[PDB]
Amino acid sequence: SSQGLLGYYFSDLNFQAPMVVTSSTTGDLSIPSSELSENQYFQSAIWSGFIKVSDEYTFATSADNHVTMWVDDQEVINNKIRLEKGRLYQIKIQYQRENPTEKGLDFKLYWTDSQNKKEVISSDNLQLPELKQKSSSRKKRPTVPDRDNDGIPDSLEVEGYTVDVKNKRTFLSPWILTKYKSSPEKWSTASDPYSDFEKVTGRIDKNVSPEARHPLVAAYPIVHVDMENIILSKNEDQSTQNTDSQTRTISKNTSTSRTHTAGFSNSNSSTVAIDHSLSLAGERTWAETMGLNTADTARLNANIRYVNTGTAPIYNVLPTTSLVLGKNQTLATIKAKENQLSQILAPNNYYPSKNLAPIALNAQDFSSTPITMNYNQFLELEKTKQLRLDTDQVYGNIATYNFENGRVRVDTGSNWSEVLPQIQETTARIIFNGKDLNLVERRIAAVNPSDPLETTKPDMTLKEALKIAFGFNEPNGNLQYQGKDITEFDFNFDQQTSQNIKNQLAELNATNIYTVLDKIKLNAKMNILIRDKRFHYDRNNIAVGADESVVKEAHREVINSSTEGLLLNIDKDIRKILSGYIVEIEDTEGLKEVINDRYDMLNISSLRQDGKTFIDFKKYNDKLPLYISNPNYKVNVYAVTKENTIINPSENGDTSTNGIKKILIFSKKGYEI
Ligand SMILES: [Ca+2]
Ligand SMILES: [Ca+2]
Repeated sequence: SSQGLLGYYFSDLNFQAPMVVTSSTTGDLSIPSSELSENQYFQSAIWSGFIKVSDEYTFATSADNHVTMWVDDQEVINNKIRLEKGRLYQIKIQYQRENPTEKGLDFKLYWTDSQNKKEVISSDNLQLPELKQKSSSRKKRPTVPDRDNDGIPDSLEVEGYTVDVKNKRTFLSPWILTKYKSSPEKWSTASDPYSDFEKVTGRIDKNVSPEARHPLVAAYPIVHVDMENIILSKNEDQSTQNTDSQTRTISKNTSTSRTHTAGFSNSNSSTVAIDHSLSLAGERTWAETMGLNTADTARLNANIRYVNTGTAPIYNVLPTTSLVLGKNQTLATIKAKENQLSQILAPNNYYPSKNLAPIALNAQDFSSTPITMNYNQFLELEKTKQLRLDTDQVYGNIATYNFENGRVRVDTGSNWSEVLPQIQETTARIIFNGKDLNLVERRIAAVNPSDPLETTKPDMTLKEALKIAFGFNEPNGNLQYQGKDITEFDFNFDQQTSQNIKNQLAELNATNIYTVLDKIKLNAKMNILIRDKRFHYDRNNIAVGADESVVKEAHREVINSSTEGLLLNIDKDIRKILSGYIVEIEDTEGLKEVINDRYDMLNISSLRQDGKTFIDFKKYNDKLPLYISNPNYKVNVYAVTKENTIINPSENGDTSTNGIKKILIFSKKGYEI
């Protein structure tokens, strides 16, 4: 159904002005007018492909007077020819007719066998041309200019084309739907493993991201590891003979973010934050809790998933990951067995899938290496409550389209490691956080003025890149991402990119980038980082806070209040930058009673299934509503942002909230509750 002969239909008599490129599954090579105005008249056509059958055959068409046909460079129409089973023969057909009186083309290709049965050639017999960068049994190729052999004529790639689905196939036509342009000299304009033609005609792995079906958007995996929770325990040692002692482990939830530190690194990394909120009774040190003496060792287990935030899937190799304490203390290497993956790792997805159990670093597996820390490393983890996961870019084999059989299959001859460098060298990179404040990278084909091949690509503007790579749209004068104007996001660039864009702005006599996005041209190797302006970002470009005015405004909508808590509607992005809340009762003279007065007791908010947030005053008040002794006392509630969050007791041991920088978000007298 994606298989057959490939046809080019031209409005002129001499194969210069292709109006339609499309394939036919059978010898019926017609395009009726209903699938198509002054240029619906076709004066020439070329069809290309292969035939596979053992007999003497006679070829004929419905217009033999206007046709030349070759079977492997032997002219068969301008004859019984012998064809053998199990063999592939090249087919080329040319058709020319001056001043046709009907629109479209009625054209059929027949053959007659030695029992004199004549019929339109069936689908089982016809195959597409080998539109690849190398020949396979099937070579590549009255020549349509097609310098890169992807199947799209030079002129269309340069001038602009559209693809439309008509019944059961794709018509590729000149632009007068999405307007495509691509390099006529790059089989894959994004330097990825899928051709410009494969992409736009759907002859491609169904798991490739929708946006990466544009020839100007790169299709490649981007993988990091998400750690969901951790369990720490004292290692057994040769000196301790008895193993029957009580459970003394520390179990914590963890939050992991993919990071970016703009920059030039194509490295994968994620940073893990270990929850500091109360989980065990007492206020013990981690050593005290687990009974670690100064000569003991501890180990760590965790649950993880791999995340693919890129645009193409992985099939047979997961990348290797280092788990790192502090700057460079590697605690573990995490690997998966090659060629034994339980599933695909698709774009915008996880491995294992979220409907399945995550992976335990030490699986309930005789050979799993313990993830051990010495005593000083353990104390460092307790202090920092951070780990890092550095993942390589080793992604294995690629599922490619095969023109012989019209199937996509993992090709042991094709490997992501042969493609990534060229993608990185020839594209502009944009990292955007508009999807839930998580950093998502895309790469867009962009000219490199210094590399002659890369100058054969279309100009990529900043506006178009944002539209095609991230789905920005323009409904009514103004570029937007899911309702949010582009002006709600900032632009940051690496040093070279910044100078380039500065010089462009100067050349345009433009002082504001947001009003000339359609005029700013991207170049290969640019790095652009675009972040939601509402937020404060750490050195990893993780959102960790927001200005007080933003935070206050975000808590203005109170549904209900009582001595039990607050019920509010709070934007999802704002919730992401808080560690918790502090509740206080303020008496008439201005003295304050802090109710949950501990750095590990701020986790009092929860998101209900109706999407509203409840801030629970009872949780750390011994399960009791607030006692307000005089109705003129105030109940004050403060938000604590991540960047302001205390994760350890103070140097002198104080576990209270004294001196924590907090933002007042609710204040009402007792009689107002
Ligand atoms: Ca081409
Ligand atoms: Ca091309």
